[PDB]
Amino acid sequence: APAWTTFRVGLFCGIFIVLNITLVLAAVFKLETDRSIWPLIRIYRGGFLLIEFLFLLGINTYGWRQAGVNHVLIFELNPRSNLSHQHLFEIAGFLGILWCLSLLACFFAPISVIPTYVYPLALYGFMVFFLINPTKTFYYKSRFWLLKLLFRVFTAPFHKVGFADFWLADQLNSLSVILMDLEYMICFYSLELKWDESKGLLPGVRAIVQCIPAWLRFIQCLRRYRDTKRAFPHLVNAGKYSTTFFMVTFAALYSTHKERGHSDTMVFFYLWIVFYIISSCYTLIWDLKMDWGLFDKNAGENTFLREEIVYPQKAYYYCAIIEDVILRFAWTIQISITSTTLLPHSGDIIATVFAPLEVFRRFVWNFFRLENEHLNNCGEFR
Amino acid sequence: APAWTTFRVGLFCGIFIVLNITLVLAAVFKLETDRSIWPLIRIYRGGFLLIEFLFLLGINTYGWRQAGVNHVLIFELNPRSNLSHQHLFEIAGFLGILWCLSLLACFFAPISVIPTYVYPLALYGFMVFFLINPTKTFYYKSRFWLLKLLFRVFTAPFHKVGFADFWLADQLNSLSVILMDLEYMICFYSLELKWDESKGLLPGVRAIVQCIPAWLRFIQCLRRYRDTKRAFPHLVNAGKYSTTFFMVTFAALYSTHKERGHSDTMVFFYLWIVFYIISSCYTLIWDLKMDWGLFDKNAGENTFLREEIVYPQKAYYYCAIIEDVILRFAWTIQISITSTTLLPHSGDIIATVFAPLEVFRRFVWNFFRLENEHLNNCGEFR
Ligand SMILES: CCCCCCCCCCCCCCCCCC(=O)OC[C@H](COP(=O)([O-])OCC[N+](C)(C)C)OC(=O)CCCCCCCCCCCCCCCCC
Ligand SMILES: CCCCCCCCCCCCCCCCCC(=O)OC[C@H](COP(=O)([O-])OCC[N+](C)(C)C)OC(=O)CCCCCCCCCCCCCCCCC
Ligand SMILES: CCCCCCCCCCCCCCCCCC(=O)OC[C@H](COP(=O)([O-])OCC[N+](C)(C)C)OC(=O)CCCCCCCCCCCCCCCCC
Ligand SMILES: CCCCCCCCCCCCCCCCCC(=O)OC[C@H](COP(=O)([O-])OCC[N+](C)(C)C)OC(=O)CCCCCCCCCCCCCCCCC
Repeated sequence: APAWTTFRVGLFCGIFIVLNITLVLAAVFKLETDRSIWPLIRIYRGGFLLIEFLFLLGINTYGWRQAGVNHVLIFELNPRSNLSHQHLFEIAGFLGILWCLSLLACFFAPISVIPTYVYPLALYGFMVFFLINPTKTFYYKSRFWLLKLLFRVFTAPFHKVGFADFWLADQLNSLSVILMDLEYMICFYSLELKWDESKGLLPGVRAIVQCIPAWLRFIQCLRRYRDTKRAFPHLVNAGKYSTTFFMVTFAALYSTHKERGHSDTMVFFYLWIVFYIISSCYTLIWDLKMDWGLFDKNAGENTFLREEIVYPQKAYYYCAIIEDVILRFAWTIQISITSTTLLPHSGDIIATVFAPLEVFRRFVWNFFRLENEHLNNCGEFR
Repeated sequence: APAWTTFRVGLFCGIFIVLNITLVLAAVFKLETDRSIWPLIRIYRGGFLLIEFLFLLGINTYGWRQAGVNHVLIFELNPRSNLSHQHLFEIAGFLGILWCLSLLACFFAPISVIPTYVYPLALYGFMVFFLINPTKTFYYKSRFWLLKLLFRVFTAPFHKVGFADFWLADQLNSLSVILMDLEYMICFYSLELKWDESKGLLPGVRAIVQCIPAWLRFIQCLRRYRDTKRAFPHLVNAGKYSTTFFMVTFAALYSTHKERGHSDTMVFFYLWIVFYIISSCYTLIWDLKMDWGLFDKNAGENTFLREEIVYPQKAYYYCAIIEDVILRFAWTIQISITSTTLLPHSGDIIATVFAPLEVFRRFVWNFFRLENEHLNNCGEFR
């Protein structure tokens, strides 16, 4: 990597560190001390999740490069113009600097007479303008590749599913909090704030939006089954993704019936609980048996792992396995809380804590999914 | 060159940038109108000048390496473990971070039980301990070399004068504001300081200290004349450095008069003006003709410059000549003002704005001095 790239990575990291310390101090001492904080870190939560995801994805790229996993060939990339982990760190640091500046501007109202609620819009809009910038200036190859991939993923059944499409769609499952926060931002900027006072910091559709990434992966799996006509690897995981639909709709029904105090609430509660188990198991086993390929028959000397191990220490696997089992359930509940009103008290704390943990779980999942895809042609993308 | 070195350089740069911005913002939006901040400025000015000197010296190292000026040969350094400009940037960034943290602690008092007069002491003690660290960590080779060179410089007439000794003595001649500020800090922390309050302040020997680097250079060139038995250029250089003694003693006599009313103020003022012109012209002509080697009639198309030039543009040399004239006169006036009390108003402002300018003048001087050392073997160090 170029020396200036490493310098910019370090510069962005240092600015981000100092701005995080300043942000913590300003929040502790001089935020409002009485008004509220929740509407602020629910708009900024999605941006923070995106920055964290980019940083962890740079870590993933470094791990794949060191371990010998050919993620360039798996993602169908040219081995001469791809992004290193340095560039991912650089993008994450720059976006984190913008996020910290926007949040500090929200904290420090007397900066100007400009309303506070325009600061989030200046951030996310910039994140759009950076992404869809057609001037061929900043990471134009990678940005155009990502835009094409997003178009293919969101128009899911009408395109052949390569590894990149499935990977991005399955990672949108971990980033669904971003979509929920976008919906919340639309609702807040349509019906909540006053648009004339500094009320950015205050003194049904949601359930359907929660299942959008699961819907994309479900229709992708249906398309894969249609193309390949293999019932086992392409319909079992379709049911795995549909368990998310069932859990979300049962949680929504429970919340709606409990809002009116109906007698059917219980007859739904247990149902949701059952699916809360099934989904949590259905996604978990696929993570450990199909995504990662562990618990193989020909384990050999390695215990509970496969015959071939790419990463230097097998211990990295075992904790990861535990981590997955710990966080998969933590993911599942994090959905039901976010898409419904299951916990009118708390809930925001639970989602705000579990969403970074879900991104971390996806980050850990990437290592071994790519390791499996490299060693054995799992997913059958050739 | 190592990637982590560049990362740390960038990290310290970013931290230093954000800390400077927060520092100026605090200075604008903190402090007390009644209480002055001049002792604080005069205490931290030396550290700021040292950090600026290290940054500009890293720039000098980069310029020498790019231009082919073999500074390792003339400095008599080890060609296998010499310091790079990245490491100088690293040291400058780390020391700047510490300097900014101590200045912020003086501004934003973090602990009410810790008085705001140990932070300057803590910063300078940390600098001293970093320099004289006996363990083989944190640039131990370079620090030991610098300590040995400083010992040789401050015991000048007893060691054979190599290039490094003379160069470091000239750097001290440009940095004598650091010695003046250290003397002022010693006097302040012994005579004028209310140790019973947590605030940093309340709402003859100096002239001798002013001539320490000039005396070191004078005895160095006298030693060189004694060793080589050549009147030119060593005795001429000795006279050049003694012009500083004459200027300082006449400024001191002028300041002693005009307050005790001895009616001999005008003659001392005239003598000080004469020796101000003499010292400025002497040093400027030595820089242009002897240090840099310019104005050589054995040149070609290079008007007013030498025959052979290693820096890419000839405009650099003309800009250097203009800035050298201006900053030589500025250095002379500020070295006269700092050593005395001839300006009841301003003076501190003029010294504070001229000391970094003298550091910058020495930074520009290093380029062409080492260009002439590398090309025509000036100084005759062989
Ligand atoms: C004392 C600090 C403790 C950790 C800091 C606390 C933060 C949390 C933990 C962070 C861990 C960071 C590890 C990254 C992986 C290291 C990669 C590496 O060593 O590469 C070698 C690279 C060089 O690799 P290379 O390209 O030479 O590859 C090696 C090739 N061989 C082996 C052939 C020689 O080193 C570097 O140049 C430095 C990499 C950058 C350091 C990572 C920090 C980036 C920060 C980004 C800004 C923040 C974004 C926002 C974050 C939001 C998060 C919520
Ligand atoms: C409406 C919102 C929908 C949801 C969007 C959620 C985020 C989607 C993007 C996240 C994934 C980004 C990286 C995935 C690709 C990783 C694969 C890989 O290793 O390759 C490196 C990838 C691709 O590079 P590459 O190395 O594959 O390129 C190889 C070269 N060619 C093209 C020739 C093959 O790197 C990138 O994608 C970097 C480009 C910038 C990425 C981030 C830019 C800012 C993102 C902001 C999102 C929009 C704003 C959101 C806020 C809400 C707005 C309403
Ligand atoms: C935004 C506008 C820019 C200016 C902002 C204000 C700063 C003032 C001007 C700064 C000029 C910086 C020039 C440095 C030389 C460039 C080196 C180079 O080209 O090599 C690339 C180097 C790598 O060099 P390299 O070894 O690859 O050499 C290049 C030659 N090749 C490629 C053939 C081998 O990349 C870097 O890591 C960048 C250098 C560091 C960045 C410089 C800033 C350091 C600041 C230190 C911290 C603070 C110190 C105190 C502040 C001073 C005041 C008190
Ligand atoms: C009593 C007053 C004293 C005033 C002293 C004023 C400062 C003196 C030091 C400034 C110059 C330092 C660098 C000059 C040499 C550069 C030459 C070169 O290019 O080679 C690289 C040189 C040599 O590196 P090298 O690795 O090539 O070493 C030579 C190789 N061997 C040893 C193997 C032969 O690098 C250095 O000298 C860098 C070492 C660290 C420099 C900074 C350390 C901190 C300084 C703190 C000073 C004290 C604080 C005072 C605070 C105020 C008062 C309280």
